[PDB]
Amino acid sequence: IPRPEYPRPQFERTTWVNLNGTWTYEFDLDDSGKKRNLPTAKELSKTITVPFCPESKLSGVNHTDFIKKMWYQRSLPIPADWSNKKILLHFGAVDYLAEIYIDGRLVGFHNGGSSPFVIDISRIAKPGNSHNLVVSVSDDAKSGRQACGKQSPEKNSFACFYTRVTGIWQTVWMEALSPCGLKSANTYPDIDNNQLIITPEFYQISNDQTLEVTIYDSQKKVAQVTSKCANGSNLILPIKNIKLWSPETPHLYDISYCVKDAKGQIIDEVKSYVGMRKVHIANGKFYLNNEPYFQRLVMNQGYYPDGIWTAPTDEALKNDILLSKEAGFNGARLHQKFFEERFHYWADKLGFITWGESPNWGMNPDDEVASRNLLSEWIEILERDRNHPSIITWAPLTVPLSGTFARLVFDLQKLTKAIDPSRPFNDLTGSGFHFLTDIWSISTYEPDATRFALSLKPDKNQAAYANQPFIIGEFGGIVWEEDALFERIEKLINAIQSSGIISGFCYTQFSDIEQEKNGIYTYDRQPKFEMERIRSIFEKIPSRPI
Ligand SMILES: [Mg+2]
Ligand SMILES: [Mg+2]
Ligand SMILES: [Mg+2]
Ligand SMILES: [Mg+2]
Ligand SMILES: [Mg+2]
Ligand SMILES: [Mg+2]
Ligand SMILES: [Mg+2]
Ligand SMILES: [Mg+2]
Ligand SMILES: [Mg+2]
Ligand SMILES: [Mg+2]
Ligand SMILES: [Mg+2]
Ligand SMILES: [Mg+2]
Ligand SMILES: [Mg+2]
Ligand SMILES: [Mg+2]
Ligand SMILES: [Mg+2]
Ligand SMILES: [Mg+2]
Ligand SMILES: [Mg+2]
Ligand SMILES: [Mg+2]
Ligand SMILES: [Mg+2]
Ligand SMILES: [Mg+2]
Ligand SMILES: [Mg+2]
Ligand SMILES: [Mg+2]
Ligand code: NA
Ligand code: NA
Ligand code: NA
Ligand code: NA
Ligand code: NA
Ligand code: NA
Ligand code: NA
Ligand code: NA
Ligand code: NA
Repeated sequence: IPRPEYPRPQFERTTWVNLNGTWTYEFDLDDSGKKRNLPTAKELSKTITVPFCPESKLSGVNHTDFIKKMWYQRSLPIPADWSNKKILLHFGAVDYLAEIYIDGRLVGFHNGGSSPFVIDISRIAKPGNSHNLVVSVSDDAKSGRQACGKQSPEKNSFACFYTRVTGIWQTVWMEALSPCGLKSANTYPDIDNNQLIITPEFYQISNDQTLEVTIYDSQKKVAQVTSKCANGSNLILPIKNIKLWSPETPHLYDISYCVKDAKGQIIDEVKSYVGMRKVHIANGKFYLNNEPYFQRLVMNQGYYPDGIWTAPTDEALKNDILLSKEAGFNGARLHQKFFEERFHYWADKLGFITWGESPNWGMNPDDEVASRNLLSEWIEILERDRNHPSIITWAPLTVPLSGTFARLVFDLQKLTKAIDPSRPFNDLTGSGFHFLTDIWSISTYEPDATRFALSLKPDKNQAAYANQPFIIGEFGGIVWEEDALFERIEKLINAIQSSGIISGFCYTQFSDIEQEKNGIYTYDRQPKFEMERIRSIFEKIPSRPI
């Protein structure tokens, strides 16, 4: 079974099934599948390896041309000892519109090709029996309604656009739990008050139901509290001598969640973790844990030669972060894609700061329906990723290459502040223009290093300018297939270093991708250059100044 690992490792139960592996599929050229009763089909015409999209080699299908409509199918065995449980069916992502059938009946649907969804099958699922699961998939970027990221709008890859991703591109899985279990737990690290706040949510709360929370440093229990179950009520976990999370020291505390019925019997157990860290802007600087922090970022566009949007293995996700740090970067912009959850896990574990962004390219910037679609995907991703210490900035919009766009800029700023005030917000990347931002990013690919140094200033005449930390969001981009190359990159880093007013940078980019040969690494993650040299250049500006 491919990608067998637990797909939600910051909220982990043991009672799950991985549904990756061999499914059946069909392309539906004339959109006739419903006429041909595909929802009651027990086997479709061909086979595919989920969770790899059909454009991928790892799917075994390798069909890169446009796929407008397709169908997936497999048998869904429900384990016998899931008796009388709540049973959830989870899809990480399906591009773009998914309609879910069980035993031929429509049980759910999801609009948004990059965001997770869940179907409560508690009422339909018959433990110790097998159902027929059929998934209908639509994908039509030409509509202008879809957030596509870097997926090519042309048949072939060209310029900065790459291979498409249709259908199921993340792990499909099921879990069973108490009807009265823990739906979620938001973690709020508060380093100024030496404590962790937890806000729980339960599916249902019975007679005298309690939740017990224990915090661990390794095996050492450092905090514990019990409470009577109430949605949205605060549990306070005091932590003396907090071990702070940073890229340089990625310390995590373990959490156990224990839900008990009126008899003190355990009905639900969940495992989690947290990184005790604080991020805020003040006085023109960016602060990690109440001290300045210099961001040494590389642009990561999250493409893999054999899996396209899908990492071939857990190891390939982890390895992108290790290769990023070996090049001297302390973090990445996660660009034009919602990354897989386990990527944020390895960023949490290995020590790596990230910007969470969106695949906003490929939407018609005059279509309010495109705006409507991105707002809901964005909410789903904030819900999915809000507990990750590695994410230290949200940046949901890159300018594309008519106030609908300006309206969406302000709506995402207000929505994101309301959902998550813990992280700085960057309203707009890829230009020098801002509407309302915590972060003053600019983009400069000026090849001449004298002209480059002079481009290194914010436009303070813009109404939005309010002494925000100044970040070079995009620079470099040097195309390659040596000493000459190293000089060029070193000249840019020294100009940034000499500036005295810059809070961080992001180098374009981590790896080559198809025709774009502007990575530090090849597309198959091989060094292009003497790594000792690369690292000594990109590491020159320290994480912690002076
Ligand atoms: Mg997995
Ligand atoms: Mg589970
Ligand atoms: Mg894939
Ligand atoms: Mg999926
Ligand atoms: Mg989806
Ligand atoms: Mg069915
Ligand atoms: Mg579109
Ligand atoms: Mg969308
Ligand atoms: Mg596509
Ligand atoms: Mg697939
Ligand atoms: Mg690969
Ligand atoms: Mg995995
Ligand atoms: Mg995406
Ligand atoms: Mg991350
Ligand atoms: Mg959209
Ligand atoms: Mg930032
Ligand atoms: Mg943005
Ligand atoms: Mg709009
Ligand atoms: Mg950008
Ligand atoms: Mg901009
Ligand atoms: Mg960049
Ligand atoms: Mg190299
Ligand atoms: Na996964
Ligand atoms: Na889900
Ligand atoms: Na979907
Ligand atoms: Na993309
Ligand atoms: Na982006
Ligand atoms: Na994001
Ligand atoms: Na974006
Ligand atoms: Na962005
Ligand atoms: Na915005």
